[PDB]
Amino acid sequence: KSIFYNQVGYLISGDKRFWIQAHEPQPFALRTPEGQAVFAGMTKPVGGNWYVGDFTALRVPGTYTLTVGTLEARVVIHRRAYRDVLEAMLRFFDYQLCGVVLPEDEAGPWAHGACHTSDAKVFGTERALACPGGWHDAGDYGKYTVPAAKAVADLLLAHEYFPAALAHVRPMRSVHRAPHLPPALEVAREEIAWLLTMQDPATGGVYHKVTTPSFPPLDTRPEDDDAPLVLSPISYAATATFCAAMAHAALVYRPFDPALSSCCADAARRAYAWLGAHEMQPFHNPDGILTGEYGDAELRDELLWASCALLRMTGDSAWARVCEPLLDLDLPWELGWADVALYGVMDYLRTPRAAVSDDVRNKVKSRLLRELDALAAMAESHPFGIPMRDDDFIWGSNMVLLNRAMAFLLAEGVGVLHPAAHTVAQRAADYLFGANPLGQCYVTGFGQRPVRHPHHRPSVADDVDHPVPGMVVGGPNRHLQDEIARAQLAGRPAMEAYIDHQDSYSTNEVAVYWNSPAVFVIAALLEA
Ligand SMILES: [Ca+2]
Ligand SMILES: [Ca+2]
Ligand SMILES: [Zn+2]
Repeated sequence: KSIFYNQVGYLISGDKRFWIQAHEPQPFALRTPEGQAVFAGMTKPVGGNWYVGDFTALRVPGTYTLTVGTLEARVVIHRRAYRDVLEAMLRFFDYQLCGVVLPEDEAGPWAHGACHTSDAKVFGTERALACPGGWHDAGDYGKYTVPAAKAVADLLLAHEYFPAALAHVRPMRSVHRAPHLPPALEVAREEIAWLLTMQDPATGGVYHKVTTPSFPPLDTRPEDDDAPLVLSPISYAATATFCAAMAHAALVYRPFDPALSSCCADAARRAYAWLGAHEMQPFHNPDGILTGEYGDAELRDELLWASCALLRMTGDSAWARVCEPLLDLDLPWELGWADVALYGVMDYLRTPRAAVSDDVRNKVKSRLLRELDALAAMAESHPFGIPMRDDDFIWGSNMVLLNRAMAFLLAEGVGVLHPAAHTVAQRAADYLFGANPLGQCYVTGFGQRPVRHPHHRPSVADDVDHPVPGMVVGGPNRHLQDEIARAQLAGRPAMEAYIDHQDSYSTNEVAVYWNSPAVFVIAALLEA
């Protein structure tokens, strides 16, 4: 028996919900710490085990004691409830920084020295080049181009959608170059910078990843990882995904860093030149390389995104000839890392409408709305109001949820205003912060049941008891895709297929592209 709620808190002007397992309505009260009832209501069935208590009408800020039946809970209402968790979600990218000293005054207990500072050998050859900076991808120390592109795209979109909300947030500012950019762009730049080093000059092609041949033990501190670095071969996926991220960066950084902006635009055009002279061949790990593959068989949604990004970057109507036939395809319109068509949809919809066929544009917006309707229909049959169903609870189910909430919010910028856009965004935050069958807050160092044991090298390696805060875990994975999950979570419903265990990498790992949609969604909720 337990009350299920958003354990970070609620916005004064936001919807306020709690969940309980019950088979009957039942009264509830919210109280000041001294015990005085301030709000009273009745619970409502959402089926089957689940009942819901709505306390949206309570607009007074403060800490409240929520009581229903014989259960009690600590509830926080604040005009800016999600500020701290937002900062921490953004600061995570700075905690992931490679090849740069993280001082104790910024990083606290999780401070460390500049790691992976050696040059990397181009696979097969005897050449070696520096690819320093950027982010450790996930629980490991690999730096992969494809998932990196999603991470930067999300942070750039977050800045240009919700700059005011991100302004209240502070990164590891002293680690970064001065003058200091807005928090989202400041963080994203390190990664845009690492990444420009990943492009082969005299080809324009981009190396798929820079990793050690295999994973170090879960014990390895960032700077005890002294295995040689290798650059896996140039891939179509990495090149096209690089092209779209750089063309995106070229636009956004224009008023902040003209030199970076111009450098990214030229890098994007060179990458697209490579795509036109090469074959859409899926990446596979070369022999001897055992790290994260980030493979993918479909590369048309990558070409789509790369084409639409250059369409918006240039405003040149000539790009629409390439983009629009690709937008017709029955590709899933998703937000990566493998299926990136929706990013292309967004750059095309945000392109000035004069440089674009208005007939195709209406079809694209019509398909987007119909989808949003499909996601809305899922949300209204789910007890927790999230656009999910059992089969969606796969590896990184939290990202699946966050991307879908992001899709509702992105669409508001292109004239597609779905009525459920903001309740879904709130329900997504609630679920992520504890409103789920496990009562589990899926972010490290937050809520009343925080993630304690993430599959995260620096968190496992250190003698620090608490993990790096602000890390969003993958979430419930029905496919039980690691030994711990198999032995422990067999036969439980999809939403309970999670264990806070450090060896459960398929349910409890972190990722740079799992934090990036979280930053977008939380920044959306903060900006009213
Ligand atoms: Ca793809
Ligand atoms: Ca620790
Ligand atoms: Zn490193």
